[PDB]
Amino acid sequence: ASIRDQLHTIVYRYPPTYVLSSEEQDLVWKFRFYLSSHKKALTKFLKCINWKLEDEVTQALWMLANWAPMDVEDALELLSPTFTHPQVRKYAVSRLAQAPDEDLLLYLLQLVQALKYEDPRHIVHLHGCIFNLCTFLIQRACTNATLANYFYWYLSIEVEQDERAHDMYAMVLKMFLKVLENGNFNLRGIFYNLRKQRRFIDELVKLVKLVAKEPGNRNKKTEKFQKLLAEQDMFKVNFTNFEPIPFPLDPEIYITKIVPMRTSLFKSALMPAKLTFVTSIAHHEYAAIFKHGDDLRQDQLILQMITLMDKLLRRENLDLKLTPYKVLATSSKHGFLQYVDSCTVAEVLAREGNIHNFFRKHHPCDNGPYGISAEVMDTYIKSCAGYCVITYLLGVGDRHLDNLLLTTNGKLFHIDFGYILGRDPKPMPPPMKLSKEMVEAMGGISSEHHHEFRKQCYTAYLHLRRHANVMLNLFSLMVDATVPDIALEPDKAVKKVEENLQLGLTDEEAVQHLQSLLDVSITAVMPALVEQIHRFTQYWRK
Amino acid sequence: ASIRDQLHTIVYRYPPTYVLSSEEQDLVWKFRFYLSSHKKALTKFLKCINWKLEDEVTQALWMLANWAPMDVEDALELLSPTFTHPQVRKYAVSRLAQAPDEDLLLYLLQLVQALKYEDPRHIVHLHGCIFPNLCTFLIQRACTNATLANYFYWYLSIEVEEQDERAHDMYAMVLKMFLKVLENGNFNLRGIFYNLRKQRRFIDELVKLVKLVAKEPGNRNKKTEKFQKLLAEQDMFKVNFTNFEPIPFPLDPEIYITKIVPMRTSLFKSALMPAKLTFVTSIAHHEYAAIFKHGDDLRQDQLILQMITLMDKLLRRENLDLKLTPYKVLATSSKHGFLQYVDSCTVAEVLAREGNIHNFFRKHHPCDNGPYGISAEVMDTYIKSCAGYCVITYLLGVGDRHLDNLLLTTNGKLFHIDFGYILGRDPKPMPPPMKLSKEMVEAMGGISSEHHHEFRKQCYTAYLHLRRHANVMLNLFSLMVDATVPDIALEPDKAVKKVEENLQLGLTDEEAVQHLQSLLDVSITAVMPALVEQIHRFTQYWR
Ligand SMILES: C[n+]1cnc(N)c2nc[nH]c21
Ligand SMILES: C[n+]1cnc(N)c2nc[nH]c21
Repeated sequence: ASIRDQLHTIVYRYPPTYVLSSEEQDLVWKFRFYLSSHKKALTKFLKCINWKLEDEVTQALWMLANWAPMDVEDALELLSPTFTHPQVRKYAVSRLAQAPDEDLLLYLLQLVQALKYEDPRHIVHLHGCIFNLCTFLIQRACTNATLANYFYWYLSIEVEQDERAHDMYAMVLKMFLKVLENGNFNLRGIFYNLRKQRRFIDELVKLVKLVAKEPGNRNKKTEKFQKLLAEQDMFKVNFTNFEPIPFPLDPEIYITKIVPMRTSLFKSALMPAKLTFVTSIAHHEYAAIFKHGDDLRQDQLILQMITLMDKLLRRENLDLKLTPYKVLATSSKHGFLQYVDSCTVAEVLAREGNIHNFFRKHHPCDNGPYGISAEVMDTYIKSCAGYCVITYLLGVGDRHLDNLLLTTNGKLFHIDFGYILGRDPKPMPPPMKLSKEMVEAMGGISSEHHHEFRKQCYTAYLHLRRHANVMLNLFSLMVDATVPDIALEPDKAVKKVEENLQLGLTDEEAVQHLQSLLDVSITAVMPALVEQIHRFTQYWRK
Repeated sequence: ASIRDQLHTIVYRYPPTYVLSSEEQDLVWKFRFYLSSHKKALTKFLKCINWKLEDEVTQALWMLANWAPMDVEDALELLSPTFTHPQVRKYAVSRLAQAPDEDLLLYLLQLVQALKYEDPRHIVHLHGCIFPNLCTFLIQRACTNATLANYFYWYLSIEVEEQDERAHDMYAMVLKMFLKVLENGNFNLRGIFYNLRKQRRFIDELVKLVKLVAKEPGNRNKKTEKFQKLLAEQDMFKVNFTNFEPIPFPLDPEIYITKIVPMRTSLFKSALMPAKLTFVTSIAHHEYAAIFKHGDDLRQDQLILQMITLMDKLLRRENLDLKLTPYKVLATSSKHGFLQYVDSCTVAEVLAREGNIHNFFRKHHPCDNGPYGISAEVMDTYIKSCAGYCVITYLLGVGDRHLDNLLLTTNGKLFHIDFGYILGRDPKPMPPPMKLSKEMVEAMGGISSEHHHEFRKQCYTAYLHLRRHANVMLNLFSLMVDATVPDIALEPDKAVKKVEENLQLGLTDEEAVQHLQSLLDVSITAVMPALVEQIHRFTQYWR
């Protein structure tokens, strides 16, 4: 029938997550033989025939083999725990094989997690062989230098009933380094580079340990810091100059040396340092942060997430001017974070009671809406929208004016991500996090900009909804991940992101929903709208 | 061209009211000769022509004669004051003539208002013919049907009683003519005249009695005991109240009276105290009751009721039945009136007599299973009565709503009453733009109910439907510019713009629902105590 097609159109588009109708699950089977139509169908297909054990399986592998080629995201689902079978893993891996390197890089983080899934036998035999997914990751790590660095750092962290999963990761990392040694010139070139990175990290850790060990005023500890860096050959490789190393946090950039005098130390109780590095070429300086206190895996997942969303949005050709900095954690309790010149909002307010005066110093225009360049305002509005919607989907907690930073450009971003998926020290939300100052920085509900802001939020939300599947699959693979917040309710953890997505709603409904949350959050923050609500309560009483 | 049609379809649906048309009328004209596509087009076509060239008028006139015939609702615009010219007005009347009596009756109230616009010399000449076109039309029809005669008579009578000076004389002449046509006419015309005479005499005695009751010192009970005695006292008055010669009730000509039961008569709580009455019906003793108010001008409440009745009619046509109750008012001459009495209990009474609304439905209609041990239909009718009213009071700007002021019925329905404050006039400083007591929201089961969600959904569909049918509502309001309805009279012009603004015709539907959703959200948050606290916590989070 022609109508059944609309109901099929329904199933291929709607879920990445359906359990629904393990009775209808075979109606698809009946029309699929002809409607091996397009890519998406196949993932849905595999979910049901597999439940029954045996003769259908052999028929299904043929069916799959002949099926229109799968998109990559299906493959991420195929690598998940749900399907145990090897051929489908093989198929999923051939899809990744088709994927370009940059794509692996984003996905890559989960793929390392994906290794936890079978088969150990595939791992044991490769290991036994020198003394399928794992094999593929290694080969492609060896093809690309940047890829190899990230692969290495992720494995080093996993090795640093989960004891058996550790064991496996250890075997996989060690093989990887061994193939590089046995390597032809370029592999070995990468290998030596990895060894060089590590040595350096270990030296910077040792310096930090010794900086922490002296009790002090913050200034005293910066003074001490500058002296240790300046001081030569007490530390295996001098810090004021060393052989050029490609930054571990960013492979593309090489570093010759740090600069001591430039380094300043952060207000946070456990104190990360800003360091200045020099690029191998043209004496560019790179500024990074080196944090000593906590495991950064959580911050980095969020950052990968943001990156993904921005990418899709830009592929949408909405640039919300998201400013997603790279984060890498070396070990649990050391990491590097990109640094972008920025002022924390609270700082701005101490420096200036208003954000607009703050912009006014940097990009003033006379016919400009407010004494700001029109384009700055637009960029500010967009960055807020993007970030409200992203935090929302991600259910980020603990926002405060120290947490959100502003650039002279107007981009707005969030710095610190200790609380994910709604976890929060405080007892209530708001679900949408906006300072009063930021809404006044928009010029309030009356203003035209604020309306543009709201408008952007909805449309961003609508788009992300469309690419539901990628985010859910990536998360599907963070269950066993060791992010503190996932670990508490891991099973539940995937559902929370999907709840925020509200995929159940038709679009108009979805926009309405987000409008709702916007209204609550804005009214709460503004003092004038709170007073108006009180007059309305007042009205029914008498 | 191909798109031009679309700009024009946009012009045709969107407003009936707009002065918007400026260049558009000139481009539209070129197309008028080629396509009188639609009935709607005719109203749009009419707008451009008359002021300028007189010959231009001849061309437009020929155009209209063969033009796709106008819908009755649009015709009303024509009787409206903005269009002076005699030939178009004749056309409006011809369109009304085709209309069936019931639709004709619903509008009847406005026509009397419209009567003001037709030139008096047209009316003076008709008077001239009898004593030693629309006005003729109203009388001709008023005569053909008794119920129409009755309504026409009461509306005119209210108007006749002492700028106003010229309009009073006009109405008086029309009435005198209508009465002379009936006495003169045949049997039915005479029959109508006789029944009208009975109605008139009956009310007057009814009024004498109410006046005696009011003088008497005492609280309500002392006064009701007194009222009970007078009806029962035969022969104090011209009419004997315990029995009479049957009279068509002014509220329903369809039903005669014949009796009143003194014992059944009560009075209400409200400030000037209306009696209930009962009568027998002319047939098999079935009672009727109505109310009867001694203390103000009902005109405003009747317009509002006409408005609610019509809106309900439109929604039923769509097939939304929100179980509205559009009870009947007529005024008599201002300061008496009647109102149909529907059995109901005011919410405040319901809360005191039974702790909460849920308990109240539960006692009358209890089914252990669903949803609240309250039979489902009742819940559904309560949800629907609720949606229909917030939307309708909101469009109409009904204000001064209180618990004393809404009612329930055993059946579930909710409705309003006593529309003294209209069009955003309020005795208080604020809205809320939507009127929901907490008591009512709890009745729904609060924010997450299938039922509360159901109510919001019902409101949205209702809003959109009314949005589509805006043309009729605006035309009727335009017709009561000169209304002598207090709230409208404060600024006559603003009244029409205010109902229109509430309408949100500019917005796209997706936006319109967002706009309505917004108004509902502030209104419910302020009403519920938990939500206010949630907001306080959110304020607390930041600073
Ligand atoms: C400027 N900046 C950028 N990224 C961070 N993670 C950060 N923390 C403090 N300041 C910061
Ligand atoms: C109780 N009651 C019922 N129906 C009415 N129309 C009315 N008006 C005031 N009170 C009322």
